[PDB]
Amino acid sequence: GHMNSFVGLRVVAKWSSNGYFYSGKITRDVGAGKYKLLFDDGYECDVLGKDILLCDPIPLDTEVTALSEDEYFSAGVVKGHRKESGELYYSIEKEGQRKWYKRMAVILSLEQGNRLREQYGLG
Amino acid sequence: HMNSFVGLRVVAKWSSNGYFYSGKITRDVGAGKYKLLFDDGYECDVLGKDILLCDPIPLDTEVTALSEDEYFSAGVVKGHRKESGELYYSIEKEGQRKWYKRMAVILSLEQGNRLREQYGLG
Ligand SMILES: CC(C)(C)NCCCNC(=O)c1cccc(C(F)(F)F)c1
Repeated sequence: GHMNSFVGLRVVAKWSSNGYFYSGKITRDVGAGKYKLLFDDGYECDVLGKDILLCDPIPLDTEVTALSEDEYFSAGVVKGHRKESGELYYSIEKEGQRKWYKRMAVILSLEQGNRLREQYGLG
Repeated sequence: HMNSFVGLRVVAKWSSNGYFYSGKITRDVGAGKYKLLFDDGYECDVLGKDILLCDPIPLDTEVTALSEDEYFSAGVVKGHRKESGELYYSIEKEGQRKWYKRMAVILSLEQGNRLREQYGLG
């Protein structure tokens, strides 16, 4: 049947308006460097392969941004990841304190995502 | 006598066929538009009719609760509480209740259309 392809892979992919990379999954390999991306909020749009990071999970010791109520730019460092009942969580350290976050709350600024492009950029 | 909703939390639709997502009004732009900061950091202008001035989402509202690989899971708001300054909703689905963080509780296109009359800023 279907041969494994990039379809169905979980990734973090760049949002053009603000340059941040958000958790999502590739739903279609459209061709010519374009992909259809389903972000974890249910929104789907086209994203270029150069703007997709093949991170599932984001690796240890990565600088990331962790969303929480009324906080949009909280930088932290990945210190672990675990699955709790089919859901990925990240352990994020900030100034010697740790909180566990669901996958979709962990995003990357442009600068944070660029640190991962060489190793993890799709195309 | 004047009301200004800048700084207040809302649930709002930014794309023509989109869901309504948790956010905050950051500016009254004019022409029936407001600048919206969604909880994920995306900021854009939104028509007032697509903004629901709800915080918290009311008891017994039909909602959609996000979780990994769950995009359409409908449920009903049955309670809410703050844990360390963060709102969580108790969501009932098929007679069982689970707690979800605010940003994960969204309204489908139709679920939001249905509150526009009472809570919409149109
Ligand atoms: C930029 C982007 C298209 C992803 N969102 C647009 C603004 C509305 N979405 C949210 O506020 C939201 C809610 C829950 C989860 C997430 C996600 F980060 F996981 F995608 C996002």
